[PDB]
Amino acid sequence: LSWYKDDEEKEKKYMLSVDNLKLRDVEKGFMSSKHIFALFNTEQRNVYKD
Repeated sequence: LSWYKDDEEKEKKYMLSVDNLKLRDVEKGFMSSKHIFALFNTEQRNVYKD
């Protein structure tokens, strides 16, 4: 999984994996509208750069 600042596909600072990951939601009190869910991993330390 990658994240770019534009559509030209030239950011490529870091490419985040997909397999061996977990999923949680944000803490209570936060406004999901704009639904934000957090990625982390309990098996590995691959978050990445939490």
